[PDB]
Amino acid sequence: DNVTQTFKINNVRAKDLIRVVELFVKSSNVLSVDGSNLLVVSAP
Amino acid sequence: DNVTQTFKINNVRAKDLIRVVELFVKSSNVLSVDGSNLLVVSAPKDILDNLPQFLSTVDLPTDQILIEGLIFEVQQGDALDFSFAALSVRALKTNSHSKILSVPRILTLSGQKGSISVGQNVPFITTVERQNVGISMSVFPVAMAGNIVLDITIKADSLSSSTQASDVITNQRSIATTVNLRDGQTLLLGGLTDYKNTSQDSGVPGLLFSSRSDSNEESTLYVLVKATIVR
Amino acid sequence: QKGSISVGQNVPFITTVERQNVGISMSVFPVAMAGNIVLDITIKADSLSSSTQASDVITNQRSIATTVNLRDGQTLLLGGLTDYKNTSQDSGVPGLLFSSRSDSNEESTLYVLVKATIVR
Ligand SMILES: C[C@H](CCC(=O)NCCC[N+](C)(C)CCCS(=O)(=O)[O-])[C@H]1CC[C@H]2[C@@H]3[C@H](O)C[C@@H]4C[C@H](O)CC[C@]4(C)[C@H]3C[C@H](O)[C@]12C
Ligand SMILES: C[C@H](CCC(=O)NCCC[N+](C)(C)CCCS(=O)(=O)[O-])[C@H]1CC[C@H]2[C@@H]3[C@H](O)C[C@@H]4C[C@H](O)CC[C@]4(C)[C@H]3C[C@H](O)[C@]12C
Repeated sequence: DNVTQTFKINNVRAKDLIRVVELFVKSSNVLSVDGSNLLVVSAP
Repeated sequence: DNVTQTFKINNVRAKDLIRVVELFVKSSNVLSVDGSNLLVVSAPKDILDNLPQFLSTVDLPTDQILIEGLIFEVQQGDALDFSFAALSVRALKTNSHSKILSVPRILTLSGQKGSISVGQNVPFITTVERQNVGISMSVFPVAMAGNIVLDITIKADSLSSSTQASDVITNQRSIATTVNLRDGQTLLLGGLTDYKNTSQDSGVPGLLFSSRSDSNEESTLYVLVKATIVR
Repeated sequence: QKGSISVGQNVPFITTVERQNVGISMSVFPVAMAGNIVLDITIKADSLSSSTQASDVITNQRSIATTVNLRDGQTLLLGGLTDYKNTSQDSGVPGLLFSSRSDSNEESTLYVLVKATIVR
């Protein structure tokens, strides 16, 4: 394997897009750094 | 195998970057020495070779936001009691005006909660439970790209002299919402305008009492909010 | 490390009683970085009221609690509240002729500033 990247969320709070992104990566793997609206995801 | 290195965190507290760094190393392995903002991580060397470039995408300079609430209540008002007992003639012409402008302010880092409360702490029977009664504004802003998403509660309360109930009656005024603000914009987070035009008139369709009341209350409350990214 | 300063009065409050500081206090938890300081801060400025309108003692409160980011010798407006009340009243006649008139023009402003300095 899993790489870990950070994604900048621009329009919505990154915290609301955790469950949605938990599905995309499903097969804690998604976290939100609330300060700088970022999603750290670990997945293939 | 595991090497153990220390990494200096420069822009954010090293304690907030523990869960994030726990993922990068996942396959207690990350600890924070809070004094000198350091992260001690234990993981294979390979993993620990790429940690420098992850901490340059997660350890960024956070922005500070200046929320500036604005509460504004104008209350006009009039009246005209007018008896004509038949020859006593009572009258009255009470006017009244009121302008209250309360401007609360609070600076907070993005992604942190901040609150300002100025008023009185009053005990309320429930056994007693104390509770702030005055102007308060709790904020939780998150800056994005600039825009700010802001969860906000503005309460403007006061105590009443009414003894019509078990305990103390409070005069309440509250908004709680989440909005989206630009970097230096004012929004109408809400409001309430009110208008009462009461009118009364007892007459005769030997004494001849013949009163007449009137009233024309008008009130308007606005709650505005201006957020500004400090950087 | 956490540090706090509290100067005021310790007042008992019915809840059974529970004591509680009522005065100026400032609790801090700073972390210096590279210089910058991230500071979790609560400043409370309270006093006792003479009002007996309630079960127990009413306190006059003033508090900020936030987290901010300060440089090595900067002052920030950690917050504040300005207030303005312009009340005006006027009973008249549209044989006695009572004809009162009140007015008022309260204006108030509170500022809370904070200056952190790394000693080394
Ligand atoms: C008398 C003030 C003037 C405010 C002003 O001129 N500008 C805004 C910023 C205020 N500041 C916090 C910077 C100043 C505080 C003084 S301080 O001591 O902080 O320096 C406010 C209070 C009520 C306001 C109106 C109502 O809402 C209705 C309406 C809503 C729209 O949305 C914008 C248009 C409109 C017509 C408003 C215009 C104006 O806005 C008014 C007259
Ligand atoms: C009268 C004092 C003067 C303070 C001063 O001159 N400098 C700051 C440091 C104070 N010290 C702790 C070092 C001295 C204490 C005395 S000691 O006994 O500790 O030595 C303070 C109290 C209210 C202050 C203003 C308001 O906030 C609004 C505004 C905010 C901005 O942000 C900066 C600009 C401005 C216009 C402010 C200027 C100034 O700031 C004022 C007049």
